[PDB]
Formats: sequence, structure tokens, C-alpha cells
Amino acid sequence: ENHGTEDELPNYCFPLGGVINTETLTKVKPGWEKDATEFSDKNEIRVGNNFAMEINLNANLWRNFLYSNIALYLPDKLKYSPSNVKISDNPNTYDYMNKRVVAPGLVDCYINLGARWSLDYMDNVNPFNHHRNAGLRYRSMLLGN
Amino acid sequence: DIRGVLDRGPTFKPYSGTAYNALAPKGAPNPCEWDETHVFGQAPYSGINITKEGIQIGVTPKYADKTFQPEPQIGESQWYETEINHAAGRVLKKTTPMKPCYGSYAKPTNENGGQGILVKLESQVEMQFFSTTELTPKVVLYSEDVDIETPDTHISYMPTIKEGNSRELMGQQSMPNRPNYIAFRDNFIGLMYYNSTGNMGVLAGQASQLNAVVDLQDRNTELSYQLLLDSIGDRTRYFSMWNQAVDSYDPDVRIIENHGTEDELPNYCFPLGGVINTETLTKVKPGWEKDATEFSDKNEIRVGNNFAMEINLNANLWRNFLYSNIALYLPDKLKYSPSNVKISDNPNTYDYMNKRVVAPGLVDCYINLGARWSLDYMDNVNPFNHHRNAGLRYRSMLLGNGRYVPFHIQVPQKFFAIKNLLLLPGSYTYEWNFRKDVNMVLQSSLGNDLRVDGASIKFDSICLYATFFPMAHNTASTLEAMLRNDTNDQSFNDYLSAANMLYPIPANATNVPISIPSRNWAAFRGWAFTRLKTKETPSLGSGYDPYYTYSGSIPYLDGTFYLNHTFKKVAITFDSSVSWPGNDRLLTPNEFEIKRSVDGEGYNVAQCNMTKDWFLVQMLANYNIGYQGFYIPESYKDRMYSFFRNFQPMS
Amino acid sequence: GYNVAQCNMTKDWFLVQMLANYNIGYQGFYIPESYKDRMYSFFRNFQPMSRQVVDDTKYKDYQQVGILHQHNNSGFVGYLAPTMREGQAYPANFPYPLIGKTAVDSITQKKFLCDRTLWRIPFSSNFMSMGALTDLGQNLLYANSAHALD
Amino acid sequence: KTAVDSITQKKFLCDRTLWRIPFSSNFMSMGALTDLGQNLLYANSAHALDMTFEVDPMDEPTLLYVLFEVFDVVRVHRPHRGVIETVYLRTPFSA
Amino acid sequence: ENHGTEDELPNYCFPLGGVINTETLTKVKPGWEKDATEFSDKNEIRVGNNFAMEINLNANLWRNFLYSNIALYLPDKLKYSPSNVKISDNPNTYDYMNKRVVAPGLVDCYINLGARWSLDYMDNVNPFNHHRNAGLRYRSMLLGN
Amino acid sequence: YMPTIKEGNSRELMGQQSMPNRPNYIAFRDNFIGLMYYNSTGNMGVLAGQ
Repeated sequence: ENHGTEDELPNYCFPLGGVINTETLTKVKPGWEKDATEFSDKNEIRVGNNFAMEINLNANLWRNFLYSNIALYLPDKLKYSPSNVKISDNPNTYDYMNKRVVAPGLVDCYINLGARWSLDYMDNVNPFNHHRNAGLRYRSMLLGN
Repeated sequence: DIRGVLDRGPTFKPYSGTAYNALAPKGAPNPCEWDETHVFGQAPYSGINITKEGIQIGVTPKYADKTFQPEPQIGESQWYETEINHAAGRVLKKTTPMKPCYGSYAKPTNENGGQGILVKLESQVEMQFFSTTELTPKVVLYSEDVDIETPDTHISYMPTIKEGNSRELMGQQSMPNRPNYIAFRDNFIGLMYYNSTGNMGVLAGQASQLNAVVDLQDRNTELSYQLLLDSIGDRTRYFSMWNQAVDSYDPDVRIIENHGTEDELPNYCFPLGGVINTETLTKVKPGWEKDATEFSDKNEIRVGNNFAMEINLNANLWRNFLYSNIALYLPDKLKYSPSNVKISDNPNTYDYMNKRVVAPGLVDCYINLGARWSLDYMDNVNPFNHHRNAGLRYRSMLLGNGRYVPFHIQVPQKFFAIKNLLLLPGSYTYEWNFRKDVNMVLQSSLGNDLRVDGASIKFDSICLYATFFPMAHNTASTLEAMLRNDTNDQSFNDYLSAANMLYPIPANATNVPISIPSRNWAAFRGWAFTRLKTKETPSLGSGYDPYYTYSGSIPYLDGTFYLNHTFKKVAITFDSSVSWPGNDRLLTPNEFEIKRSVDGEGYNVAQCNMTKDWFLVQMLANYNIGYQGFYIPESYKDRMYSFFRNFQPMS
Repeated sequence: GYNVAQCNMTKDWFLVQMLANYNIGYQGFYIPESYKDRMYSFFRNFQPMSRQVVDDTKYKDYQQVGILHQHNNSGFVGYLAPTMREGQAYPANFPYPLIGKTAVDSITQKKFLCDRTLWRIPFSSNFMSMGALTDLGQNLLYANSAHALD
Repeated sequence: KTAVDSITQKKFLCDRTLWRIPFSSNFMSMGALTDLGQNLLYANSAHALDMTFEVDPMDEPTLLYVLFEVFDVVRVHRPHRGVIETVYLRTPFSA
Repeated sequence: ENHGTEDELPNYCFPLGGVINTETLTKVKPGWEKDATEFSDKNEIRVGNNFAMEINLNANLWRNFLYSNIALYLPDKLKYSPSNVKISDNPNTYDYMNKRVVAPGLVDCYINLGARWSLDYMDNVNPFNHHRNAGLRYRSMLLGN
Repeated sequence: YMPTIKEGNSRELMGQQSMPNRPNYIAFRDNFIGLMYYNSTGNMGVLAGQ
């Protein structure tokens, strides 16, 4: 039910000390004259806003959910073998099904936006062979870890 | 109907995290000064010109009001820097406490929002000018002093002991105080005296003055009321008018289903302008030649990818959830006192229970990974004394969010002998007693002693309400006359209908024998037992307990038992010579074996250590299931307090 | 003295509503059966709430401040608009604390919400639902003559 | 591939409940007044009962809560106006 | 039911390579003497902790939820027109209701903290004219996107 | 946030910021309420023998 994400506000990261790029200024007094026997010549002053970077959160959470629960269960005909690594030739081996790489662009945060519509590839595969099967997960944890 | 005024004390804090400067980094300090004299600050505001009268904000020139300007929210608006030529800001004088920005609050002192301190009553802000190292000033700092407080946060790491604002004091960090809800107990348990001879409640005819209510020391009523309420209704709903909100807990915190996190993709954060480290290049044209009358010599071009850093989001969310809901509730023997800070010696004081520090490594995002397994330390502590108890949280929010709450509540009658009595015309004397100990009538989410934390309560007015059915007089006379026949006497029975015996168990003891002297056993119905902590149980029938210093949930009253999983064997015999039930009914023909170790795996069941015979007995006792194959009972037959509902196998 | 359910609803009105919907109240209030209180019933959508606010009359140091001057998370949140962050770090000046050692004197406000429902006033002697054709409807007083209602 | 040899641990949790041991021949709930309670063996004479529990220990004093559920019945009679009298009976363990 | 957020631990962000600002040092051996025919003079060593900043996550998620679901549905008397942009005069058009700006400070992560209390303004606005109305959302996706 | 009102690509125009438009679902009413005329004398529905 891809109804998008709520990302009206921007979220930021700020340095541990708050400011990291500050200049050193000297104190002067009234025509203006220098000062001594007071505040030292080494004063950490930051002009303007503090340095910070921004990351969208709801969009990132949506992307992680989609890739981990759908994009990894596409039919093998859509995936492709990786490069410079070994991979088992038998398609039923766990090694084969684990090392096949899927382009995230196939299913992203904008696929069929605003529509309640399962994928045209996902409907011909077993949905119960999924790691979110609560019954299967519960039975597995019953034996142990 | 009771009306009064309540004071919940300074311990009350009905929310996690803080309220002031929540988004701030936990180590970021407010701009301030100190002596060794050095100043550390930041001026965001931009003006036009700087003179001896301060920054000029507009027009003849106008200068900022030192009382409240420059405001600390106004700053720039474009991400790219523009080489501000005249800046202003605010700093704190050296005569103020040195605190981090996170959680720091200072009350205002004027309608414009200023926070300066007024003395004889005018403020005393000062002007400070700073210029580059080689003549006009460049920035102006508005130094002042405020009554800065930390209402809900405490220092988590104090670098040194020496008091006073010094350079080393910049490194302190703070984290919010633990949440602690305080409210009335479920169904107003404890406000009404029960099963106490000294505080006997009386209901008698006006003329006879002979008490019609006689209670017993061993009889339990509030627990009986709780069980009765569950059987005849549903407890998952909330009724505010009776303060009806059953205590519970999140199934996740009690039993962690740690199946890891989904973090296949990397999540990144990017600079505000997209690129920050870019070089300047000139434009050339075809052998190549320079160009003029065109694109300037200064062009911002960035080669390669843009600067960025990454976060594992799901892992971080998992860590925060675990530490805040589990690691803070470990037994105190695992924690350790912090350093360079004061802490109350009393283990029951909220200050002590708040300042003890827990290493996050004890419970991290990798503990028992892939297994549905509760911790070996969490299972011996009360799970209902947790800030996620929805019933407790709902009741706390009913009163309000302040510490001084005038309340007005309604209390029902719980004694089984009169709670359904149908009276007849006449005059009767109705008299009862009510408690005042805050440790009993109130309930906290941490169980800290409230007698020492200053919580108080005072009742002003008490009134009794009763509603009569507007029913016809003629048939009322017939009904009351017909009810005055000895053959039609009303009768009631207690729902629990049990005699309660408490037997001490010494610490670290394993075997506890009890004995009952010879007596008639006609009409006996059976046993029902559990285990309680003497720390969490008040004395029976005492008017006031001077040694009861626990304000958490009381399993003996509200029926929230959590120690049933600590039984191994039960042996029952009459006359000390004939065993019961005998007749080799069970696999062990002498005793009930609740659970065994791996040695007796041949008798385990349900993929646990609980033996088959005990499991069969419990199923038969609750739903009469087992003689024709086990299966899940009907949902309407296993209520909230039933056995099969709360049975959880783990490995 | 006449409120109920820890809100500002009067006792008599609350009793009438319970009687009108589920005939509950003459033998003690309790949770009605789930099948009896449907999605539009009164009790399903009854929500009593309360809160405390700073007593501007008793607090000696009260200073009413406007929206244009409250600074919380200053230097980390845009000013009066969902835009880029600006400003500088500074101790907050809003809202007034209501807990802890330095809590201020406060008053209380109580109110309630009730959606997807209609206030019902049955035309019966005891406000009970003993049939579609109520007893007062069959009373001869209104059966013969006419009356003007305001 | 590099997993290490391991042992297993099993346990269980049971909250908000009491261990129940009915005093009936087949542990069935066939009525409030159980058959064994009506047996003549316990109806005529008296018996001294002792019973031992074996529990795993912890490091703080604890209490063993035992409930001998019995019949607790009160009958209320009033002959005239404004006079109320009651009778109590808790059998066994009567005061 | 504003019961605050759980933010006891700080959540950080780290550079892609782990370290960015490292020095170049030479290897010496025992008095001490320089070395050759071994580790080159160009060695990337970082002293002290790695550079990183941090984010409060639960607080940010709470703010986004509040602004997107409440602050945008305040009565128009509390909002104010933006600047330097064109906005339709008719108060019923989508353009008008989309371009009015609301100061986030009206409803922030600290409004009525710890109290289960609806706002004094939302009690007079229709709660069913909300984008989280499941019935309305379901019927919309039924037609299509 | 528009920095300046003057049109044309200028340096000051770097600083504009965007936020998504408010969501607005449009669909038929529940149970197709309002599609058929009810309780209107002018648009009276009729069902009669032939």
C-alpha cells in the first residue's frame, strides 16, 4: 500500500561540539583600542549558523523495508550474477541464491506510487517462503538459535 | 465520592526523554565564559553597522534592544556563506552554572522573551566587542546571566571534582531522568480498609446498632474482586469512572523476539548545499587557449562523488529500544555507582535508582540473537513495574501531567457481603475507614519509597451517592413484604472463597515444609498457591506499617503474579503417613513434579522442562481438557488470568 | 460536586446516556457487552481527558510570552517555518515546567470528546428502553389533547 | 560453517496465574462441592496435613502464598423495618 | 498521547572510510634512528577518536509525525500567507490551502508533554477530513492512482 | 522559501527550498452516498405498475 512517506520537515546531524569551524578574535574597547589584563587573544567565536548535514528518514526507512522484503524475492530471471566472485552453479544451493545481486531500481520508493497493487512478478511465486512468515519464524525459534 | 488535593512530589515525571532542547547533541555546551579568562561562543545574527551603542538593526539608525535582542532564533537563510561583516550574539557570564545545552532551561523575565536577571529592577547585560587579529569591531556579544536549571536531566559523565567553571568542565554530558508514572491503584485498591479488625467497617440498623459486617484476618477481598471482574467481563477495555485499567506489560520487553534488523541498504546523510569541497577552474577553448568576456575565472566545479556519511538506522533504533526498556531495569547488583557525583545512600530513593549507571554491553543488539528467550535476570523482577505498563500509564494520564493535582474520584464497594445487597425501607448507619499512607494508596512505576520523596495527599470532602429505581409504590410494598420472609433470605458467596496463609521462606533456602494441625476437611475444594516477595507485601491487618517502603505494584492485592516459574516439587500427605493422591495416579507415585532438568527429559512435554503429568493436571483443572486429546480451548474459556493464555515456552 | 468520570460531564446526564443506550445504571455501572456497544454507540466513543496549565494569576514570576519569542531547540530548527536550521544554542524559555523540584503552581482543565454519536433523550418515565412504543407515548394525557413544545 | 559445539537450555514463564491442584479424584471440575469433599472418610474424622515445597532459591526473603479454597457463604435476613441481621459460615477453617 | 521519546543513547554517523583526517608519519627504531628498506614514509595514522557527529532519531521521528498529521490541519486563522509567492485569493481552492505556511513551534515535540489531551483547536475541525482516514484512503486506491 | 521576488536566474536564487504538496485523496463517498436522488420532491423517484 505504497502511500508515500511523511517527510515535511528536514532532519539534521550536528557536530559533537556543536561547532567545529570557529575563528580566533581579540577583544577591543572604545575609535577603538586593544585590551589586556582581560579575555585572552584566543577566543573561539563562530559566525553564522553551525555546520550541519541533512538526511531524510522516512524515505530511507521505506527504501530499506522494500528492498529487504520484496527486491530480494524476485524471480532469478531478473537478477544477475555478480563479478569477480565465485558462485555455485546449482540454482537450488543457498550459495547461489545468496550471491545473486538485484538492482534496487527495480523496486524503489516510487514504484506504483499511490496505488494498492502487487507487483506483476511477485504474484507467481510462493508468498509463504518469506522470512516474515510468523508461523515459520515461531516454529524455528521453538527449537532454538 | 471523594474530593481532595494531591501532591505527587518531585519524583513524578510522566514522559521519557526531556522537554527542552531535545534535538541538541548531548555534549553541546551553551556559549559561556570562564577564568583560568576565555570565551567560547557563536554569533548567528547579522546586522549593518557596529558602533559603541551596539549592533544596528535598521532605520536615523536604530539599535537592538539589549533586554531581548538579538533573539537567539533569528539567523541566516541561505546555505552558502556570504562573509557576514557585522554579527551579534548572546553569551552567559562567568557567574552562572556550567551546563550543557541539552535540557537547559531558564525562565523568562519580560514579555519580549528575554531571560536576563533583574536587580535594583533593571537588567545588567554588558557589551563585549571582538575584532579580527589585525580598526573597527566585527562581532558584538551580549553577555548576561540567567537562572539556568535542568528540570529533568542529570550529568552522566563529570570529568573532575573541583567545583567552579573551569576548562575541564566543558566535557560534561547529560542524559534524561528515568520516567516514573504515579497514579492511583487499579480499582482504587487500598483506599478502602478491608480485613482489618482495628479498622472494622460497620453497616447496621439505626436502632439495633449491631454490626452486620464481620471480616476475617485471613480473608482476602480485593484479590477476590479482581478475579471476579475478569471472569464476568473483558479487562482489555478501559473504564475511567472506576479507574478500571488492568496492569499489563509489553510482550516484547518480557520476552525478546530478537530476530535482528533489516539493514541491507546503506542510509546516508548529505551536506546542505550538496557539495562543500569544490575547487575553482577557468574556461578554455581550442591546442587550447584561455577565454574572456565570458564565464568568469571563478567557477565552482566538484570532481568525483560528493562528501557524505552513513548511518545504520534499524540497528540504532533496536539499540535504543533495548537499552531504554530492559537495560535500565536490571537488578541493582549488576549496576555500579557513577564517579565524581553524589548519590543517595538509601537504595529505595529515586535519586539512587536514577543515578546508577548500566553498561550497555550487558544487553546490546546481539544478545541471544535469533532466539526467543527472556533474560536470566529479568525473570525474577516484577514486570509490571515498567514504564510501558499501559494500564498504569493510562491511569497516570487521567489525573493530569502536573505534580499538584486536585482530584475528584468515585470509589465502589468491594465487600462481597454487601456489594450486591438489596436493602429495604428503613434507616441504617453506614460507616467505614480510609487509608492515608501514600505508599499504599498510590502506585509508582519504579517502586521507590514515596514517604521519603515528599508525596502527600489530603482529603477535603466525602459524600455518598445512591440511585433508586423509580418503581411503582403499590408493587414496591408487595415486593418488600415478600422479601421479608425467612424463606426468601438473600445469600451471597465470595468469588475466590479461600483462606489465605502466608509462610516465610528464608533467602537462598530451597525446601520449605508447612504443617496444619488436625482438623475436619469436609467440603474442602483444593489448593492454589504462588510465591511472593516479602519486600513487596504489606503486613496483614496493621493500621500503619512503619517498615513498608515499596510503592510499586502489589501482587498480593491486584493479582499480578510473576514467580510461578520457580517451583520444582510438591509433596502432599495426610497424617504424615499416607500420601495424596496416591494410587499411582501420576508417573511419580509420591509427589507432583512441576519441572525437571535435562536428566528427566523422558517426561518433559511441550518442548519445555515442565513434566507431562503437571501439564495434564493444569489443563484438567482449568478447562477439563486432556482425557480426549489436547487442543487449544475456546477463546471465551481462557480469560486474561487463565493458565493457557500466559504459558510461554522458550529455548 | 456534580461531575463524574473524572471529567466535566454531570452525573445525571451520564446516567441518562447509559440508560438510553444499554439500560445500565440502576444496578451499578460497568462495561457493557462488546456486542451491545457498536461502532456508533455512546460508550465506545467517550473519551475523558484532563491537563494542567500554569496559573498565570498565582505564579509570582509569570510572564506571558508570544509565539514570536519562544525559543526551544534554538539553532537547530528553522524560525517560524519548516526551513533550514538557523540561530544559536541557548537555554530554552518555554514551556513552564510542571514537574520536578522547581515546578510552578498550576490549575486544571477537564473536557471530553464524543464523536459518531447523538445525544439521546428517551421519552419514557425512567429513561429505559422497554419497547419501541414507549409507555409515555401510550399515556392518555398526550393521546387525547394537543400540546405546544418549546 | 564455523559454529561451535553447544548445549541447550529450556524454561518457561507463567504470569498472572496460580498453580491449581483440585481436590478431586480425577482432577476434573464437576461442581463446586467436589466428590472427595463429600467422601465419608473426611466427613466424620479429622486429619493433620503437612506438605513440603521444593523451590529454586533467590537471594532475598520471599513468602509462600497458599490458598485453601473453601465455601464462604453469607445469608442475610431482615424480619422488620430498619433491622438487618446476617449469618456467616466458612467451612472448613471456620473461626 | 504525548509520552515523549526514548532517546537514552546517542546515534552517530561516521565517514565512509571510517577516518578522514589522518597524519603521515615515518617509522623509526631504537636513542632512536630512522628506517629504510621497509614501511614507506607515507603512512596514514589517525590519533584519537574518529570524526563523527550524531542525530536524535526518536525525537526527529516524533516531530515529523506531529507536523505532518496535526500542524497542517490547524484552522486558517492561525496560519499566515507566505512571502514573494503568488497564492489564490479564494480560500476554498487547493492552491490556497497548500501554500499557507504554519510555524512548527505551535505543535512541537513538547506540546502538553506527558498529558493525554487533544488540542484546543482540533476539537472544532472535522477529524474525518484527514489523509489518514483509512476508509477514504482505501476507497481512493480502489479507483486507481 | 523564495529569497527574492525578482525573476531571472540570479545568484540570490540559489537559496530556494521545496517541500511536497499536501496529500489529497479523492474518491466516491461511502456506500455511494449522494449518487441517487433521495428526499427531493423535484427529483422524485418512481416505481409503478406498467
